[PDB]
Amino acid sequence: HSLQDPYLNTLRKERVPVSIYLVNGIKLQGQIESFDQFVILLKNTAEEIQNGEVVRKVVSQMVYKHAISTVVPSRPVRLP
Amino acid sequence: SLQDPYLNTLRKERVPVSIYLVNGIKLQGQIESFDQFVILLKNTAEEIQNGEVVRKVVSQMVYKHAISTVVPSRPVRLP
Amino acid sequence: HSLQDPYLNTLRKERVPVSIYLVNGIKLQGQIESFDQFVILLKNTAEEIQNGEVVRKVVSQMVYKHAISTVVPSRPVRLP
Amino acid sequence: HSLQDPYLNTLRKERVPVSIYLVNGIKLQGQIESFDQFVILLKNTAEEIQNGEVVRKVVSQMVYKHAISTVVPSRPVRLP
Amino acid sequence: KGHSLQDPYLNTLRKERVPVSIYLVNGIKLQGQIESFDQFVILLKNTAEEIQNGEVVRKVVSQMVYKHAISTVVPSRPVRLP
Amino acid sequence: HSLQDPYLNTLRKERVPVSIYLVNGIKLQGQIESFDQFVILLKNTAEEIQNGEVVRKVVSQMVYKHAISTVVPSRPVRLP
Repeated sequence: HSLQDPYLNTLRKERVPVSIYLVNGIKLQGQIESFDQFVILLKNTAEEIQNGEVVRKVVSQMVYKHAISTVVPSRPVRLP
Repeated sequence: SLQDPYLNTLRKERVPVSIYLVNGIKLQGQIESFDQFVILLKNTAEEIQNGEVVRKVVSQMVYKHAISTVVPSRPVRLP
Repeated sequence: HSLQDPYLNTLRKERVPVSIYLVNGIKLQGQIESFDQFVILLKNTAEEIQNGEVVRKVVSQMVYKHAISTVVPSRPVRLP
Repeated sequence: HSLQDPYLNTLRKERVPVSIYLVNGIKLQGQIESFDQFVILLKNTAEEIQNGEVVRKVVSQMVYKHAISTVVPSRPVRLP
Repeated sequence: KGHSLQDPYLNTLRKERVPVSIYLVNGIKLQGQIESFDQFVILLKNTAEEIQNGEVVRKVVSQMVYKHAISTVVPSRPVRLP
Repeated sequence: HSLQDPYLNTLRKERVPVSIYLVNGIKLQGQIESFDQFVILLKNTAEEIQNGEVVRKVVSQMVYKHAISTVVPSRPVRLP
C-alpha cells in the first residue's frame, strides 16, 4: 500500500485531527499517535462533566483497519 | 488487472464517481489517488455559514474492503 | 478459481443477464462485461422516464467481489 | 483445506441436500453441484406457483464462501 | 505469538470433547462440541431434539462453520493448553 | 504487526482491564490472557448470584481479531 502509509504517516507526524468512520457506522475522532499494517492507535482528548466541573479525558484505543470504512481528516494535506 | 485500469482511468480522466459502501453510505467525489487497499477520494463540500454558501476540499482515504460498488457519472472504456 | 473464472468467462462471453446479490441485501442486475481476481464490471441498460419519453441509460459499475454473496444467472449455464 | 475440501467433496458426491446460511442471515437450501477455493455452485430444485400453475425451476447460483457463516447438511455424513 | 493460540485452544477443546458456544458476527449463537477444524472451518457436532407425532426424536447435527463468520467461541467450562 | 503485537503484549503483561468492541456492536470486557496473529484469548472475572450468595464466575473467550472493531484499554499504556 504505496498511498495508505504516506497518508497516515502524514496525518500522524502533523498531528492532524481525523474522523475514522467504521463499517458498523460508529464515528471515532482524534489523532493517529501510531499505526502498523493492520491497526491504528487513535487518541481522543474530549472534555467531560464530572460532578459539575469540566475534566478532559484522554482514552487511546487500538482500532483494526479492517473495521474502518473511511478516514476523513479535518483539513486536507499532501505527502512527501 | 481490471481494477487498477478502471480506477487509473477514472483518476487521470478525473470523472466524478459514486462509491457505495457495504453499510449503504454513498460517497461521491473524484479519485485523487488509489492504492492496493485504499482509494483517496477528493470532493468539494458546500457549507452554509452566515447566509452565504462557503466551500472547501474534503479528502477521504477509503478502505477498498468497505466498498461494495463504484458507479461513475459517465461510462468509460479501458485503455 | 477452477469453478469461478470459467463460470464468469462463460457468463461474460455468452452475455447472460445476471442478478448479483450483495452481502448487504441490495441486488444488482446486468451483464458481466469483465472481471479480475477481486472485481466484476457489470454493465446495464435501464429504463427511465424523463419528460414523458422512455429513455434507456447504460450504467457500468465495478463491484468488489467481497461485497457479493450470490450471483444468480437468468438462464442455467454450462462450462467445459 | 484438510477438512473443508473432503467435507464439501463428500456432499457433492452423495448429492446431500444442504442449507447454507449466509453471514447476513439468508438461508439457501440446495445440492452442492460444484465448489472451488472461494465459491460454491448451489443447485436448487425448487417448486413455485405462477398465476395458479405449479412451475418447477432448477437454478444454479454461484455463492462466495466469504458470505457463508455455516453449511448444515440434511443427513449427518462423514469422511476419512 | 502467531497462530500458536488458535489450534491449541481449539485442539484441546476438540480432544477433550468440551461443550462450546460459537457466536457468529451476525449475532447467531451455535452450541456443540468441535469434531475437527482446518485453517478456515471448524466442524461443530451437536444433538438436536425435535417432536415428531408426539414422541421425542434425537438427531445428530454436524455443520461446517467458517471462522470468518465466527466472532467468539466460549467453552461451557474453563480449559488450558500445552 | 510492529504496533499491534507490542500494544497487545503490554495489555497482557500489565493485566490491563480492556473493553473489546465487536464490529457487530457487542462490548467484551476482560483482560488479554494470550493472543495470536488472528485470535485474542480474553479472560473475564464477573460476579454472579448463586443461591442467595455472590460468586465470581471466570469465563475465557477466544475472540477472532477480524470481528473486533476497536480495543479500548481501562487506562493509558506506553510500549517499549
